[PDB]
Amino acid sequence: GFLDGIEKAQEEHEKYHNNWRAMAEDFQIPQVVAKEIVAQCPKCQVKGEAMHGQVDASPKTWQMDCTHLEGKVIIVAVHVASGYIEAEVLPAETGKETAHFLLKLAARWPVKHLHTDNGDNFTSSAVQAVCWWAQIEHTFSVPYNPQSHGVVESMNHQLKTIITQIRDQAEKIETAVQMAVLIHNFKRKGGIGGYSAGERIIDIIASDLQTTKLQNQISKIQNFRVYFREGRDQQWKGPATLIWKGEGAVVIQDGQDLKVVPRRKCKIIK
Amino acid sequence: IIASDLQTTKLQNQISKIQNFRVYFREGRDQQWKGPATLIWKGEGAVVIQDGQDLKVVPRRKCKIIKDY
Amino acid sequence: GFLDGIEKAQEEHEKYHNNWRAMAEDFQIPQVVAKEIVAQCPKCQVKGEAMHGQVDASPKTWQMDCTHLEGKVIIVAVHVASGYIEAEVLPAETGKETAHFLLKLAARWPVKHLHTDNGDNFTSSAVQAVCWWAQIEHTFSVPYNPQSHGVVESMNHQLKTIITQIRDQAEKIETAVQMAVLIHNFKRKGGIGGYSAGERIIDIIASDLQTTKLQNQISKIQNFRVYFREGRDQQWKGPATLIWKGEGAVVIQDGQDLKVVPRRKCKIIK
Amino acid sequence: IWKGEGAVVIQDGQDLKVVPRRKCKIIKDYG
Amino acid sequence: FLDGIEKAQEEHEKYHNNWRAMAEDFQIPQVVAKEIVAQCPKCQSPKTWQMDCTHLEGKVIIVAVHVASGYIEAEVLPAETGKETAHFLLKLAARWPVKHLHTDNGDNFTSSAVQAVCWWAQIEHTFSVVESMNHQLKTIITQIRDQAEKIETAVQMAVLIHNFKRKGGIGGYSAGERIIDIIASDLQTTKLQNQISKIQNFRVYFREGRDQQWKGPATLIWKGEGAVVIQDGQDLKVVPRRKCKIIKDYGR
Amino acid sequence: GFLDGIEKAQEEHEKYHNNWRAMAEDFQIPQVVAKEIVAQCPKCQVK
DNA sequence: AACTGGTAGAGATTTTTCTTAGC
DNA sequence: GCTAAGAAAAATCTCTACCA
DNA sequence: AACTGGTAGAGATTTTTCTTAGC
DNA sequence: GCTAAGAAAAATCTCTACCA
Ligand SMILES: O=C(NCc1c(F)cc(F)cc1F)c1cn2c(c(O)c1=O)C(=O)N1[C@H]3CC[C@H](C3)O[C@@H]1C2
Ligand SMILES: O=C(NCc1c(F)cc(F)cc1F)c1cn2c(c(O)c1=O)C(=O)N1[C@H]3CC[C@H](C3)O[C@@H]1C2
Ligand SMILES: [Cl-]
Ligand SMILES: [Cl-]
Ligand SMILES: [Mg+2]
Ligand SMILES: [Mg+2]
Ligand SMILES: [Mg+2]
Ligand SMILES: [Mg+2]
Ligand SMILES: [Zn+2]
Ligand SMILES: [Zn+2]
Ligand SMILES: [Zn+2]
Ligand SMILES: [Zn+2]
Repeated sequence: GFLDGIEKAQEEHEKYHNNWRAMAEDFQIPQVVAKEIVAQCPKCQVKGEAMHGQVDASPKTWQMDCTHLEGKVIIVAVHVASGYIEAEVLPAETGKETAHFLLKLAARWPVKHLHTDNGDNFTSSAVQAVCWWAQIEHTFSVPYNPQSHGVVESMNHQLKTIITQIRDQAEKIETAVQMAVLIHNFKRKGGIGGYSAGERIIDIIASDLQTTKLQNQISKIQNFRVYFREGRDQQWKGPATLIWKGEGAVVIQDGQDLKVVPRRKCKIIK
Repeated sequence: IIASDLQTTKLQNQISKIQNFRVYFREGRDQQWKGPATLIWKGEGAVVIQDGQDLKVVPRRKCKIIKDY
Repeated sequence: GFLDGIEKAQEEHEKYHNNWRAMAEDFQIPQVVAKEIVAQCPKCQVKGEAMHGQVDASPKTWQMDCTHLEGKVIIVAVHVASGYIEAEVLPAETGKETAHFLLKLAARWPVKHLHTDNGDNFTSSAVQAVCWWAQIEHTFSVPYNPQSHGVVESMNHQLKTIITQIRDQAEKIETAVQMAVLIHNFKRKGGIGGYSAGERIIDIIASDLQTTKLQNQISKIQNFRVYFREGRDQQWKGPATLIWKGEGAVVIQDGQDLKVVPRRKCKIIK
Repeated sequence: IWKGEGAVVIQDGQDLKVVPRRKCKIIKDYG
Repeated sequence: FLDGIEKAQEEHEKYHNNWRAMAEDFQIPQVVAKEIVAQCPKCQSPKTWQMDCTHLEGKVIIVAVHVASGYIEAEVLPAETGKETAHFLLKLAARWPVKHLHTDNGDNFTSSAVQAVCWWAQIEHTFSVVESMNHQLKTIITQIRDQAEKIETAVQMAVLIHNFKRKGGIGGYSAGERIIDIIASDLQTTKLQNQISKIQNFRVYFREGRDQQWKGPATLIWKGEGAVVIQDGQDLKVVPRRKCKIIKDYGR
Repeated sequence: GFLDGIEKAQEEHEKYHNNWRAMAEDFQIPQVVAKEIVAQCPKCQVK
């Protein structure tokens, strides 16, 4: 048998910390036992699970960060769904200047969600009062994880490369910062629609407003309710709103949730 | 009387085998690996763990979740 | 036409530094002209070509580097084709101790090619005299490019993880270094043949010697020369040595070069 | 098939090909 | 196939050949030839090292020698305590597979530090070749002494000349080629033994020609693509695969 | 882990001589080790 | 004119092996 | 006795951090 | 119990467009 | 007049460094 091999393998891992293939080959135990012996050791288990996530890309989400260049402090804000950049040079990295930059940005463009890191200027009472008055949801990243806001750190890189390209056409650094913002927003194309960033933010916000008005006018004159049968149990749920009846399935709304149900499990009543 | 205890032990066995997981995470400025903690919520990208009566949010790229057989 | 658009596009790139899609869309020139306008600018051209190379993996090649741990200086050497590790703790990072480590290594295992970085201990007259006496070819990497010796830096990582696993079983750091070398060489399996590193270096060197002796005995009694026709011009080359005649092609040796020629372009003479 | 000084001839899936010496590993592979 | 097995058994009954030669001659697989050797009543170390210390020019030289090949590893010690001997033994066991250590009844070899190292690395220590190796190393050291400044350089240069530059023995091999061939042959033996045990955990019910009934449980030796070799009644025989049933066996 | 389950199932089969599906469901060990426990007993047989 | 990224582990997906019920 | 469904155990494939 | 990597450019490979010779 | 070979120009796909 191999039960004595299981005991000798546990003593061997306690001294030498083998991996599972070494024990499964030298003691001739099955591989599930060797994997369990390794999985019950706390001196091992030093490795993550090797995947990446995906940030939020809603049409009113902004991300914000600070960078340094030639002894100055730049503050960068990016519109995530389009790539649109605003930037400024601060005299100090306090919370007063960050609150004023956020107030001017919220006065110019519609902001509803803001994502930042845990720096001392972004976790401040002045930024808290500005977000309260202008009705913004402020969310913070997991600490010491800059991948949670990857768009604004990538735009830090793009801004610094443009600034080194056009540095000899200006005298100060604030002039070169604003020239780099103009070159990024309007003079570089390529991406989703072949647009620049200014054309893309115009298209995204205009499309948002147009599609809300269109489907308000559609949904205010609707009828033809649908009773449908779904779930693990074959029950029947009540009044659902038919949205679009298609070649193969229908789309219903139930309790402010969108669902796609085929034609065999639904009945339409006028 | 006995049959009710059979049903209670079966239901408690399924409840205990649903969500008994351990988590080894990596956190802080100097990112070291720390001891076992209890999994609470698992979304795509990050997890919420309870360690020493403290709730922490760790990404799924910096933690290992060990199940049971 | 678009020739005036070409002139306006050159002035526009001189001021703003557009990419090629912006100029090709705003001035309606073909894309080859816009790519040429960007390619003649020296303020641009800041990007590599996005590939990787492949290091040498001959059966007698070694790579060497130094690392630091708890205020000490470790020196690591790796056999590249198998993954076999030797390591030591040096009292100083000079050239005398590096020459003595290389002399002991060359006395134990056959070394013919050594690859290092450009540190001050590896570019030294003592290491030069040891490589001269023991007949080793010493090659150095491109400066500030650690990817040229990736095997020894990866083994620096593996050694430090094992040392933190077994640190509480020893008192000093030299003891823990030698215990980590034993655990890496003999207690971890998985890889090319399911081997450990010690089994793999034994298999590689034994296979090298066996295959030289076998093909010496084969080639000392050979005959059946082959005249073949190849090249852009249909000429005929002289005496070539037939090695293996196969179903579809033959393998010949010409001027100590191996070639594979099909049957239609070769004639065998006994 | 044949091991040279700078090249190695192998048969791979009924295809004879020539690889450089620094891109090969020759094992007997007990297993 | 079966003709090869019959000729292999008759030739082993005459001359008692080894299994590598029988497999290469009679063109049978290695597990069958190893079973033919293992069934014979008359037919039933690569990891042993020796250590010693010596003196030269007021220094202490410690020498370890692989016995079956004559392979030398040497060093210069600053003292003769048990901690330095334990460090030399730990470095040696970390570089080569050491299973059995043979020494004499010195003080530094009979120590708690050496005992702790042998406990951790699982070596069998035995107290009682190295005299001949000390004499040979001292002759090479005196032969090349004018090329080195210190004694440590001359010691390691003599170890290199002993291991790779001197040829002798039967075929004219050095000590490094001999130690590599010995350890590689032992590795081939252990891998084949793992395959043999994993195959021999099965069982075979076979049906002979001109019958409908299954015979007794014969042990499977080799399971090919079209044929099956079994051991039954102290006899090795080849059955086609369409008259066989292989089932798992639990007879521990 | 199920290693304490392996030890407890060995004590339980030494008393009552269980089968392998019973031990694999009661002690939550994999089926191969439960079949090996039944195989090593000289009085029982896996079936 | 002759230089160069790699190693090992965590999960996910595909494949092979083993027991048992049905005809 | 033969065949197929089901599940367990093993093998392969893609992706990540760290190495001054 | 409600969190998360991304951006843009350098080459390689596949596809579409345009001129011209042959039947 | 119709059709196909050949080459130029455009479109798509995979892979890399840097962002405290
Ligand atoms: O950055 C280092 N490693 C990290 C790393 C890697 F390993 C592999 C990668 F693909 C990428 C990486 F980022 C690293 C740096 N240096 C040296 C190293 O050996 C070394 O590994 C070294 O010895 N010198 C000497 C020679 C001149 C002076 C002293 O500076 C250099 C600095
Ligand atoms: O390492 C940084 N970037 C590089 C990088 C990246 F951008 C994206 C990646 F996927 C990987 C990367 F390696 C980086 C570090 N820190 C901050 C940054 O904003 C920042 O970008 C920051 O603000 N703080 C404050 C909050 C607490 C204190 C001050 O330390 C942190 C340090
Ligand atoms: Cl942070
Ligand atoms: Cl360097
Ligand atoms: Mg920041
Ligand atoms: Mg940042
Ligand atoms: Mg270095
Ligand atoms: Mg290095
Ligand atoms: Zn462990
Ligand atoms: Zn330019
Ligand atoms: Zn015999
Ligand atoms: Zn029993």
